[PDB]
Amino acid sequence: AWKGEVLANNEAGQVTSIIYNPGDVITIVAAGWASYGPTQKWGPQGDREHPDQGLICHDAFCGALVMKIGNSGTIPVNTGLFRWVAPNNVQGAITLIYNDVPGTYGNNSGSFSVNIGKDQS
Amino acid sequence: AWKGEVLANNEAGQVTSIIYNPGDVITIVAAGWASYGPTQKWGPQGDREHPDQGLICHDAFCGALVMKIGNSGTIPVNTGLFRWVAPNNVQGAITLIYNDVPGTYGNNSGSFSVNIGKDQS
Amino acid sequence: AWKGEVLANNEAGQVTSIIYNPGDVITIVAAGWASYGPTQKWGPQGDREHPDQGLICHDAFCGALVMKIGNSGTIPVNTGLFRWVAPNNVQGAITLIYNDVPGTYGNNSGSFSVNIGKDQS
Amino acid sequence: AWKGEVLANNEAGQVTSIIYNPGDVITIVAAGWASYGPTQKWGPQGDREHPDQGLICHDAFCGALVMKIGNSGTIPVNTGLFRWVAPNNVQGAITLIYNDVPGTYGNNSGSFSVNIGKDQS
Ligand SMILES: [Ca+2]
Ligand SMILES: [Ca+2]
Ligand SMILES: [Ca+2]
Ligand SMILES: [Ca+2]
Repeated sequence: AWKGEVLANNEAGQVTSIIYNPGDVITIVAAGWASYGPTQKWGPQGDREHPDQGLICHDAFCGALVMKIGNSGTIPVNTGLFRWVAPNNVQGAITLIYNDVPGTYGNNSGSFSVNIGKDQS
Repeated sequence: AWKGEVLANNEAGQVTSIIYNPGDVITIVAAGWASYGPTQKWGPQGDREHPDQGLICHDAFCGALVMKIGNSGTIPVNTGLFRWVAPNNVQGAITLIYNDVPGTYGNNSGSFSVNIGKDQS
Repeated sequence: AWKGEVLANNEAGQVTSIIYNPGDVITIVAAGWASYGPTQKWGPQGDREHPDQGLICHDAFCGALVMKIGNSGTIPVNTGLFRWVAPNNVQGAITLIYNDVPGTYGNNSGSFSVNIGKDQS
Repeated sequence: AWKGEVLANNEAGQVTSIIYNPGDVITIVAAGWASYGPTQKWGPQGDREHPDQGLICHDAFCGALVMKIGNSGTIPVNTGLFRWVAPNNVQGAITLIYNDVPGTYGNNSGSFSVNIGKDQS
């Protein structure tokens, strides 16, 4: 299992120790408070009122937690995933990333604390 | 395992099928959007800017998800719990509840979708 | 989880730290060598050639590992149980017992090493 | 998870659907009766009285269940493995095999029924 922090201003994302392999079932729980610029902060589902202006993940709100598995496209994580299996052909290291517009991470603040484990399968 | 919705306006809380027994390890993931009255909605961590005016759980924000186990006091759940063990002497059915002030649930809206499972132990 | 030895000559059985609760899923693996009297020894499935002359469990061979859950009747364990759920209304402490005829345990020898854990549910 | 039979006369072994990956925790439970030639049958720990005359696994008795993971050497399974982690650098498909001397499998009989699952990690 892995536990760590994902900083909102880390555009490259936070690599974890988790390698997702075919057939794996995983659980993720994410908590905490972060911002994509404003003084306000949002949880790992992000800001439901803010328009998408070029987010790295168009399937989650700005300020949400997302991930990549190997070199997949971004996949929403939000508050977490319960006993989840990846789409076919998706495998490799899990990288966690705050959802913002590329080039605009410098004014971000806060972080999410995230646990990831593999479940029985 | 249990999956279901917890309505923000349900003051009695949502009983689940999960009975927490001594030694159990559990995982909860909660998602969604709810309000304790305002037109805005918040995720399962609630509204970090709103003062506590007599919440059923003083250890979580207004609008957060909390629980009771048997007839315990309220315990914060927020976005979820990862491979969690209860305090000594806490056991019984898990009831999930939206954190608001007693008597003020009528103007609440939305709900959280919640998964709960028992982990290996 | 519990790990321990079950002595072949222990007529009362070996109490474990595992309380089986409704809905629990458990796994048991048992290993080792024991005898109900002869110089030979047998593994946890017992002696497939020996007649049942009044065994505590008529659904397993003499010399097999069996169990009780609370005050249930005996249930075969043999080499183990994989992600197993008990019958309806069966619950309580797990006691492991070598299968022999009551009153005839004094000439028994050896033991089984046994792991028991609860699985995800 | 995988469930299947491992025939005692199958010299090449039984390939399973389980690919053991770095960091995986697995559980195996094996049951049943088989023989390496004699009319008698033994359980998955094999025959503790028979000399090793060139077995594929010198760390288990003749007639025991063993495995390979990818192209590893043989590893004893016996009655099973509880929440087990492989040695460093061992990975790949799990193949289950009856322990006998190469070239002598033709007079073998019976089989073991085996479950393998991945555990939480
Ligand atoms: Ca920004
Ligand atoms: Ca309200
Ligand atoms: Ca005896
Ligand atoms: Ca043979």
